[PDB]
Amino acid sequence: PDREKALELAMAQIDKNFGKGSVMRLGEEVRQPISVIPTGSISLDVALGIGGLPRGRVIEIYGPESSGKTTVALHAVANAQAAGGIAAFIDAEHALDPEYAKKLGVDTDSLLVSQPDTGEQALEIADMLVRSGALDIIVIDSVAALVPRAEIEGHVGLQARLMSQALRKMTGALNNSGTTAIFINQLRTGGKALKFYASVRLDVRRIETLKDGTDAVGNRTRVKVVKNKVSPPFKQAEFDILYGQGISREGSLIDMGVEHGFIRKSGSWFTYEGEQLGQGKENARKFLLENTDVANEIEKKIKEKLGI
Ligand SMILES: Nc1ncnc2c1ncn2[C@H]1C[C@H](O)[C@@H](COP(=O)(O)OP(=O)(O)OP(=O)(O)O)O1
Repeated sequence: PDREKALELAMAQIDKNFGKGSVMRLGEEVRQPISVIPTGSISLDVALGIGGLPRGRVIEIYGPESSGKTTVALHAVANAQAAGGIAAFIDAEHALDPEYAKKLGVDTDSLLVSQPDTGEQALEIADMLVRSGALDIIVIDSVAALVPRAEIEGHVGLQARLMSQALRKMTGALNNSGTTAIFINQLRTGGKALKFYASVRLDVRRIETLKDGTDAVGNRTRVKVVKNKVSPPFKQAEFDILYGQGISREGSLIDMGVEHGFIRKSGSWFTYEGEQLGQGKENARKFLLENTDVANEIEKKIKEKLGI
């Protein structure tokens, strides 16, 4: 009996008994499902190992206030609509700002918003909305907002039960309807289930503010995919979020362009194929915000260096 020859046997046996990736080898680069929703963050896309948030799965995005979570989600919503999709936003926080949303790429006019009254209602109308197999993506702002019917009237019970049940009924559905479900989870609750239901769990934290000059613009966010059942987990990804513009695609190409030698630094003087872009990230960002085919080439070049 041979070791490696006997590991892959059982290993492939466990998958056939529980799932596609119930046992992964962190090293694996394996990729054969595609159908992903770009998050608008290149580093994060590769970080997920499949280019984007899978489709037909529940996804958790947790983190503290002002971390970027909602932005990633809104970003997901855009790329989703852009390629002819329908997005439903079950709001229970009442924090959404259409101005900022549209400025990210979302089609607000055609965005379905619902402001459930009870937490049970939200999960009902959210499931109901999914079962119609028409939605591409659906985001539920605030797991913590989904408060049980009571407590809004006369320790005494549980909410994590409300979540459980809802997920159990809903998991099946969105799975064979190809509708991705983003659950915003702002905190540092009843998610004692979503942790096992989710096939992908994102951990967003605001690494540090972006100097820029006098005052600041946006922040630098770090996302650690602690759970990923489609690809190998524990991957990380950083990216900039300008305040008022959202995630910076441009800023992605650099942080990413240098980690792969496509762009070079001649002493805080970024350059590509001979010609230079500027002196200092913020400056080389602008350079790319003007010439787009130059970026379209670098962007094109990195999607070729890795899974596509
Ligand atoms: N209304 C807005 N106007 C301008 N900039 C905004 C606005 N809302 C958010 N931003 C920018 C700056 C914020 O630091 C950044 C992150 O936004 P947000 O999507 O609010 O992150 P988040 O999901 O961690 O926060 P929250 O837990 O409140 O949902 O987006």
